[PDB]
Amino acid sequence: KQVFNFNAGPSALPKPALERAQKELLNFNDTQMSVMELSHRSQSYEEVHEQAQNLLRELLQIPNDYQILFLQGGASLQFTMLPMNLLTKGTIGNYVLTGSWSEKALKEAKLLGETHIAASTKANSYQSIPDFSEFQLNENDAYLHITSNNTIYGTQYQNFPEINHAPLIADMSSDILSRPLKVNQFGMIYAGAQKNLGPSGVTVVIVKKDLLVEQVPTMLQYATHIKSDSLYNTPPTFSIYMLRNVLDWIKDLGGAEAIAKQNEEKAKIIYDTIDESNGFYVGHAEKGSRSLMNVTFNLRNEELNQQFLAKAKEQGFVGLNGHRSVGGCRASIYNAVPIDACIALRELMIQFKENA
Amino acid sequence: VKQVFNFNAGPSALPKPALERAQKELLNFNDTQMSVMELSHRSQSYEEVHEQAQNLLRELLQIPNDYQILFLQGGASLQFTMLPMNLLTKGTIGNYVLTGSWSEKALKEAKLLGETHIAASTKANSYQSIPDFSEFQLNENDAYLHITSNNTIYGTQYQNFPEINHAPLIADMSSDILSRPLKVNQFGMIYAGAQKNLGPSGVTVVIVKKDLLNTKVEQVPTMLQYATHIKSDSLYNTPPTFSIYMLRNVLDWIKDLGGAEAIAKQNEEKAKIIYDTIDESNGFYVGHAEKGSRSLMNVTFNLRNEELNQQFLAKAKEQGFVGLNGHRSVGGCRASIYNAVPIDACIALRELMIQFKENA
Ligand SMILES: *Cc1c(COP(=O)(O)O)cnc(C)c1O
Ligand SMILES: *Cc1c(COP(=O)(O)O)cnc(C)c1O
Ligand SMILES: [Cl-]
Ligand SMILES: [Cl-]
Ligand SMILES: [Cl-]
Ligand SMILES: [Cl-]
Ligand SMILES: [Mg+2]
Ligand SMILES: [Mg+2]
Ligand SMILES: [Mg+2]
Ligand SMILES: [Mg+2]
Repeated sequence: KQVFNFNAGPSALPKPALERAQKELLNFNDTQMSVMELSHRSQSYEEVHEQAQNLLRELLQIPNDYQILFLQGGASLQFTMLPMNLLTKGTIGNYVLTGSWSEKALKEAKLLGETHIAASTKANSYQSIPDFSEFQLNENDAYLHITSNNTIYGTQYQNFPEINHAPLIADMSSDILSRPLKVNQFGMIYAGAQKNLGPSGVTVVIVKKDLLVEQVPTMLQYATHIKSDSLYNTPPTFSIYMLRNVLDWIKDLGGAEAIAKQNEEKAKIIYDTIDESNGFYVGHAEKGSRSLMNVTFNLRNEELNQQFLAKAKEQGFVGLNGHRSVGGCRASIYNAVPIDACIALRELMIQFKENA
Repeated sequence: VKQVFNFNAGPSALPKPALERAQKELLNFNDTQMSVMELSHRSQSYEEVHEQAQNLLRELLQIPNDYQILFLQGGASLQFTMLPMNLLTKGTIGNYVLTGSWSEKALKEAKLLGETHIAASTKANSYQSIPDFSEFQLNENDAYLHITSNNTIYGTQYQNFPEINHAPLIADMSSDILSRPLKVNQFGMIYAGAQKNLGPSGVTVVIVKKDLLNTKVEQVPTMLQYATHIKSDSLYNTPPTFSIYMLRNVLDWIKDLGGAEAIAKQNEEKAKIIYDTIDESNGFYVGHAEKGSRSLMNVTFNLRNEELNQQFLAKAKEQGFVGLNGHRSVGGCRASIYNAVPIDACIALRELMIQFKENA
């Protein structure tokens, strides 16, 4: 009954968080009701809601002048909500393209206003993060948007640019809270929970308050949610409960620095395996841009790729097929993927290479 | 432990077997050794759940084949703007029937986007009834006519639905969807946040006439187009998988009890227990709704003054009752008695109400 969950989104969750959820699923906090059966205006729910925010604040050390929002719609809705709120006439939504998710965000902005590409590694099929000295910025930028971890391509920002002419905005869906962050570098950060933080259904938005509106639908104004503490309408209460639970697990293991140590060890196991394979496995990313969250690689040809992924699946590994747009293989090693799973993957990779 | 009676208005009581089923397989769903929360929404295990939730709805409400069932995020509140964004085009009018606060919120969002009209309204008499369909002021350039089937805050409910042929009839059915049989082809679109009568928060059910809305609307953000979700079968981006799973489990329970027709029978009986208590109270309890409009889902009432209101609600809370306080905008009391609220909770409430009255 061996299963190794390398799913890319939704993804593995910490066993203690799921076990805690199971145990109190019918009787939350001695109320004799599921957390799912509580009113979102009840104090019982309100404490959970606030506890999830508090844990994020603590774990990412989010300053007081930032607010933490829990929204629905996924990171995908943020792609349009952001320009809807910030891309005012005579300003420009400026994008750094480091993968296909970058492209999807830029597409939504083009609907609503003037856009620009500050830099892009598309020509080289997104094998790296561009040098910050190469960015083309504009006086009238409304924001600079980046994708911190390029989920499909397996590359990741090592650090972030020092931007002062406009707010820096980041889609951190696939690496939020996988390492310490300097939140003050950003005007806004957003992430679907379903990779590193919890189950699908909630989006975390960390926003500089004073940063962010005539004619925008009520539900699509950040101001609505800031003003109502993300309780303007009914929030995804069970997803926020599970987010709380995952955050308690991260706190319990030592926080963002401790989880970074685990994550770096996980990625080290896979990349070392690839690098020591003498070209049998080939990583897509340039070394300097290698993601710690999604490891992308291929075998020497499509038929070996296929034989590998078939053997993987038979041995209990789940989610290793690369994104359809790029093929190959992708090992997603988000926070809750245990080191034992990556070790198992290594051992499978080594045996397959030997037996080919 | 002591008794708990769950009259919460949204999210609300779930049927125990749906929760017990979720609890038992929470760590290992369908023998995959993963939680349904840990699966890819492209996995066959998830797709099965997603398809079953749709098929159960189709069968239970008898939805026609030219309608599609969408599972969206954002709540009913997001539908308030998505609807006029897709259908309220230039030169057309969003026509609304106002029968409570939720109707006003819908209208307000359309006013942001286009020409609106009010076909009829009971706002003047504080939304104690559903207006007569004969009073509906209709326009030839209406993009749709929008109603609220159950007015959650005021406790009133449509007994039946108007025949509309000049425009699509649209209904917010958040608080009474699948509480009774429905003739879906009366409508162009029905929407409901799931958390009142269908399951957990986090997913919104939208039943849509495919040809009214499977076409691209120029200038509308991809996520805000119905077309997007119709084309991708609600898998355009990552769905709320656990919410949809729980929705499936709740729909299975409704089917297991005999479907919409059987649940309507149960719902009328529960409601009768409370309204008869009110009606035999000689004015000690006063229902907000006029009798012909009384909701079967949300029973709204007041005692003779605010002091007695507060003492009644304090006593209830002390006796284990949860969620009876009226909506903050109107005060008084509100017994929400959605599908999964058990009839012995209603009997318990009656008992409370009668001893409070006798002892006051
Ligand atoms: C998965 C992902 C998204 C899509 O998120 P949804 O919640 O499915 O909208 C957006 N950006 C990145 C970087 C992602 O990895
Ligand atoms: C609760 C309610 C809503 C709001 O739903 P959200 O999911 O909170 O947006 C809308 N309409 C009716 C009739 C409701 O009862
Ligand atoms: Cl990408
Ligand atoms: Cl992806
Ligand atoms: Cl109402
Ligand atoms: Cl309500
Ligand atoms: Mg702890
Ligand atoms: Mg080495
Ligand atoms: Mg059954
Ligand atoms: Mg009982």
